[PDB]
Amino acid sequence: VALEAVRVTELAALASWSQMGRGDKIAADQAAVDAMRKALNEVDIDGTVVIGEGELDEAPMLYIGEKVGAGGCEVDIALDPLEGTTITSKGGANALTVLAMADKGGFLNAPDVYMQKIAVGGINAPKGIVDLDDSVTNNLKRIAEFKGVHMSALVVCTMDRPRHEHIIKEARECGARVILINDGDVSGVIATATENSGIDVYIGTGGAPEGVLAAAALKCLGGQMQARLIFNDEEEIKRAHRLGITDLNKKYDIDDLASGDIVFAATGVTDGNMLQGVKRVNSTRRGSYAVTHSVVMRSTTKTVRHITAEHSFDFKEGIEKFMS
Amino acid sequence: KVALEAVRVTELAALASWSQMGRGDKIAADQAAVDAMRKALNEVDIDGTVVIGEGELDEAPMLYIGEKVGAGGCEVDIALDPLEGTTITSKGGANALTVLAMADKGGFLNAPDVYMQKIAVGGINAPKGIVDLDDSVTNNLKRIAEFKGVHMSALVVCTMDRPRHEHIIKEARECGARVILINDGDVSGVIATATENSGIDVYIGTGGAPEGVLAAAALKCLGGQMQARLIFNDEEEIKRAHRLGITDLNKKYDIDDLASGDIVFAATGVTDGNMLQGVKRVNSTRRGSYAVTHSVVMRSTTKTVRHITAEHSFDFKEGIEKFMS
Amino acid sequence: MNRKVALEAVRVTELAALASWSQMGRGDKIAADQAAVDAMRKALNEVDIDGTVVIGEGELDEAPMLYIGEKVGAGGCEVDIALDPLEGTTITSKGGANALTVLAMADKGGFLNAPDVYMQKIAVGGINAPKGIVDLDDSVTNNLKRIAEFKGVHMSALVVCTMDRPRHEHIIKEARECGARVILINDGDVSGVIATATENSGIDVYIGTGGAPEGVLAAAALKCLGGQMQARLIFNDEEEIKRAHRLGITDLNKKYDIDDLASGDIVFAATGVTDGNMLQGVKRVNSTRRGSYAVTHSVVMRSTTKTVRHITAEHSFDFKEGIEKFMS
Amino acid sequence: KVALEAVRVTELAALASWSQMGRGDKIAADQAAVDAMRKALNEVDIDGTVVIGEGELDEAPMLYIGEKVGAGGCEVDIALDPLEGTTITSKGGANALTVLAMADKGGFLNAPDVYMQKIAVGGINAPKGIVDLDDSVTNNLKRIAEFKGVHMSALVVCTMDRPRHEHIIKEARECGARVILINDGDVSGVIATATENSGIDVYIGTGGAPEGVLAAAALKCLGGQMQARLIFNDEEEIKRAHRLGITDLNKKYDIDDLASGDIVFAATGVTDGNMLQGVKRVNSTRRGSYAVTHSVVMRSTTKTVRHITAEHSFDFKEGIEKFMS
Ligand SMILES: O=P(O)(O)OC[C@H]1O[C@](O)(CO)[C@@H](O)[C@@H]1O
Ligand SMILES: [Mn+2]
Ligand SMILES: [Mn+2]
Ligand SMILES: [Mn+2]
Ligand SMILES: [Mn+2]
Ligand SMILES: [Mn+2]
Ligand SMILES: [Mn+2]
Repeated sequence: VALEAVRVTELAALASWSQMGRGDKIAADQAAVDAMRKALNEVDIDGTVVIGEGELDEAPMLYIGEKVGAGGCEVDIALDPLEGTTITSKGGANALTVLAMADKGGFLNAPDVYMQKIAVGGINAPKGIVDLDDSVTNNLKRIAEFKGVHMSALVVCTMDRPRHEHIIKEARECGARVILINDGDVSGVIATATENSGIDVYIGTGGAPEGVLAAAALKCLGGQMQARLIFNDEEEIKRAHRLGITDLNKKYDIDDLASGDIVFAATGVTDGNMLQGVKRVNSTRRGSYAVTHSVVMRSTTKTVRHITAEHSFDFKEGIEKFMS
Repeated sequence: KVALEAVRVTELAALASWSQMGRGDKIAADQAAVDAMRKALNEVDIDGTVVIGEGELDEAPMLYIGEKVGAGGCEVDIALDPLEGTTITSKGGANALTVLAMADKGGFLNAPDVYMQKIAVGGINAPKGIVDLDDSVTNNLKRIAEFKGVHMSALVVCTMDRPRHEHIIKEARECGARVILINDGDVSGVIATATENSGIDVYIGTGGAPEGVLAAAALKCLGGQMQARLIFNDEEEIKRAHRLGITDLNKKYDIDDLASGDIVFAATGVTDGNMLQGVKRVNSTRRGSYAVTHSVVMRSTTKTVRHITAEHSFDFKEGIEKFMS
Repeated sequence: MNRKVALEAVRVTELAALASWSQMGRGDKIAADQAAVDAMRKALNEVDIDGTVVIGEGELDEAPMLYIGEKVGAGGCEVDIALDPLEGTTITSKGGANALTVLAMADKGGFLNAPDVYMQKIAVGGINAPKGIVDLDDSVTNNLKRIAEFKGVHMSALVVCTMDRPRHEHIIKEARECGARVILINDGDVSGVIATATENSGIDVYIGTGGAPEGVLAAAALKCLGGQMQARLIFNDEEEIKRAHRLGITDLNKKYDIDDLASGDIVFAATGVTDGNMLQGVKRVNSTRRGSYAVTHSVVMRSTTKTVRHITAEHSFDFKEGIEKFMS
Repeated sequence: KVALEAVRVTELAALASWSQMGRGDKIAADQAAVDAMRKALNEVDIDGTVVIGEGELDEAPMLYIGEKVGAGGCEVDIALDPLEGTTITSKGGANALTVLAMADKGGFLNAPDVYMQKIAVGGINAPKGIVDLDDSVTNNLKRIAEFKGVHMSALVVCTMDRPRHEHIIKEARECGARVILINDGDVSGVIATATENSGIDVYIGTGGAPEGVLAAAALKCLGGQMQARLIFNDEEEIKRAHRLGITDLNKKYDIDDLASGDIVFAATGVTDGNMLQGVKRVNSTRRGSYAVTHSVVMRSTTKTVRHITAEHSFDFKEGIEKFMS
């Protein structure tokens, strides 16, 4: 039941794209959530949303604990109908629609709080190539020697945020190159394991669900990632305690975020550093269509599929027919 | 419900066929693909009857006409070829494919395994009637060139390199058209007419009827026109055809008459062709060694077409024959 | 002019792009521009042209330059050469999108001689777009429905691109109120404008105000790809109108057609430094068949022959040394 | 240095050949390629001497051995094939190329047009002596399989489908290697060993000597090893080797012996093949209709490889024969 996930993320990405460049992040997310639930309920799984649009009193669709699917195997479901709602409204880089499946319990069940992350790709990388509590340069050195390149050849990716100034500055003292994304650290983490992405390491603090989703994909591509939750509120801490978290400062390896039999699928909404975005295409051959660029992958078989889909459409009509 | 899941079958049949590439052994090629395909197809959630396959249950033990396949689901008719181009693959020539098509019951033309005249052109907007087998090559190419908005000498016509086609090749060439020949693979050659950047505008030729119905099914999804006529040389062949309900022995079949209803079509390239790229061995830093497959899966109802590049893990320090069933 | 003058120009943009890339993500916009200028000036002096620079980089402290009037090659035809060693020094310094290295050539006089002022830009691609489809004096909504009708699509399918700058809030609001989609780039309106005529850029229209040398450079490409563009220089102060008058410009508010920006026999070459909406950026590749290399992606195109070439280059390098051994 | 402008010479040669693709007229294919490549070669700022071409003067009027070509520049030796695969192009088959290589004087084995034994493998790191014409096929492959880090059953060996290779095929298959056959074009077939994702690891075969030198000029830029040996069957064949200086008739040439020094290599694809995509007609509305060519150009000294996809405006309402002289 892996391949079907890609039509879910495909339809959600087409819905997001009808709202790209509209300046309305509410309407982009709403379009995506609508398309994702409609499509997800025609998938033969008994899915339980463990990461999604929020918890029930905030999100009427795709909330934590909602059961989804038409019936089938029992699966834990980690969604983000639109990763990059603000990116999409702006037309910026790195927006995605994401869907990951695991056996029940396979995903870290953590609140939607911030998370420190470090990640690197490679098939043959020892767990321990990256350590959150080590220095950037000692992390970069271990990585530069595993890859066989001078440290200054490494390209490090992080988000353009003040909280990242010390990472940016420390990696830059010993020669490494550090490129900045405005948003999209699901894409930024997975790029470390994506051919020709041009990114070797991702370092930074972003949302916790977004980190689990990326860890799911890195679990299928090969690579390492360590993560720590960060709490600001005291209801965040009570939220965590309720979920069974006793150690607020626990480090998580990539296996602690996503273990066992993982299916991951994603579709580009905009051009980013991992997937290409949805495009309008004309042709005399088949008329006009929207192209989507997707990836579905599986941790057991290590198989990765790259899917380019042609979806017929007549753009003489309003674009908002790509909403469901 | 089960469309994308069809690619995994043609992928496994193609890796199986590929391990037999250039081995000189057309039988081992065909057997590896049939085994991979039947193993993979029984593990798809359909209730499938094979209507086009490896043979009748007499001649072929596996994937025979009438065989039930699938793990359980909705009733579908199955049109398959585990390995289109067994000889191609044994030699590593162009255009070998593994093919799998599925329709509603009765969607596929039920014809005996006789020869079949084919003429195919691609284009979503091509009018039915743009090609006719009773009309001449020149007048067919004439209308096609007009429809495509090109001088007729820009048209590229594909046919097989066969003595039986010798007059096709000269007639098309008198009036300026370019005519290229493939050594085998008229499933790929017909489908190439509606494949982007194939470089092939028209297919004209005679070959197997199963191969004709499979190519018609892909063209019904990609948009295009095709006309076919069954060819009878024998009296058993004509008895054969009466019992399948055929009465007009030189009927001309349209695309709609070859494949109709809710068609899904899947193919994976075995060797490089004019429609799909073949299986290749790849090394990388990031994931080590894998085989890459290139596949296409498409659906007539939605007109959605998917191009799938798959990375299947493997260590080639072992033999290559560890991609079989 | 001749046939030597085309495909060799990509060698220039490729060496500048490699030098810029060794400075990608270092946070030093000065060092990046310096590497690009030095590499480009060294490679450009291996190109059989008696070139005169008519368009330089940006500022004299922002890096050195190939200055307006400098003479390069010195062994060939009387060529005006417009060039940007690193378009996107800030972009490159932080690894953002749309950074390019650009070289354009013309017959003497073929480029618009303007000062380095801002310029209003309106661009669309399509080789059948009739001059007149975009007019700066028309409203945004009225250019967009003129473009939607010529593209045979509903207005809400168009993608308008512009820079995330306050001076563009009005173009953004006015284009979104009648249904159009407006995407934003942080920088890079050479890439942004040329995008309108790059297959699968996803960009239908560019509308925005930016540097005038950038506009001419974009125009030289659009002239080669088929497209329309109209431009108007913009002047804030008198000490900067004087610059215009010194250069022969009398009508401060002239609208410039794409012919006026770039005319006659045009050659355009560009190489991507970072990934953008026109060109992929430089990447490190590992392989066993040829070891390690850096891959560049470039385009070179001619206005007289309409010929466009997309060039993927493999340059070997040992990534066991510093990355700083790509500078020149 | 004019090195990259080589590309447009092979591009024009290729557009002219393509206009004869699938016409069953190989002379007309060859002629169109010969004027197209001679006319545009004369715009290149070189002073070139054809050391390898489409004939001697008393056999070939144009691009004959020794002819002075160019418009003035650095003295250079010129190794041409205006169309590699004249019969291929005539029938639309795989692997037709146009080829142009430059070198400092004396850089190319000034070889007479005779048959040439060949064995070639790709890879920047292969030691000279990885392949040797006198070793057995099973011993060469074991060595290559070792160097490429795979089981010999994973290797893909290429060779022409010619009886003279009955025994190459059989011996290589007998210890498990995979052998794929091409109908023609052993320039593309040899270079393919070093082309990324070609699918071919080793070429072993006997074909024309000039085609061997052109290939080795490309392997010299991509990284590889190649042995060649001239073969003679006529006393007239041996006289041509004697006229051209050659004393040792059974010499084994190394790659450096076929091509040495500052080498530029340019090729454009005519038809799809195992090294380059062929010319295609394209219709967009953004730029109208065009022909797309696919070329590669490399230099021995810098090791830089450039892949070049070119768009050539053309009106296909007009006959296709404007892409000529
Ligand atoms: O000040 P910014 O935003 O870095 O823009 C610099 C650009 O302006 C110019 O100086 C003139 O447009 C350009 O050459 C340069 O690329
Ligand atoms: Mn989201
Ligand atoms: Mn979030
Ligand atoms: Mn078969
Ligand atoms: Mn058959
Ligand atoms: Mn600049
Ligand atoms: Mn020849």
